[PDB]
Amino acid sequence: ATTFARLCQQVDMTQKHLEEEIARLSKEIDQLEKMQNNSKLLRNKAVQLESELENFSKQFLH
Amino acid sequence: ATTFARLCQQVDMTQKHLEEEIARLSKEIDQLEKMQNNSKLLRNKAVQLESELENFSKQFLH
Repeated sequence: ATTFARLCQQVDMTQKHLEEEIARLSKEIDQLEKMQNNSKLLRNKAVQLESELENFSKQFLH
Repeated sequence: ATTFARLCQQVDMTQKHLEEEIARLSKEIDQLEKMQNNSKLLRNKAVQLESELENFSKQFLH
């Protein structure tokens, strides 16, 4: 009924919402770090493969 | 017709494929860096908002 209780509830709901937001965003951030690391892996593989191609070429086409 | 020409073509197709792979992955990596930076922004906002909530609370509920 009181301003105090009204505020206690508002603050509690807001706290819960922020905590969930922060928890979800942290998880999502982790997932995105992983997708980025994976893409670098694939990209690095492709660059290695490309330098192997050039070694092959310098030997058999030049 | 010759082994040489057959290999020239294979190497050329493979080079093109690797270049596109590397180009696409770089773009995707950039996009993922951006999504991650954005998530940190939102997450930081939420943490700031949370410490503002606690200041509000320490003043009006304690």
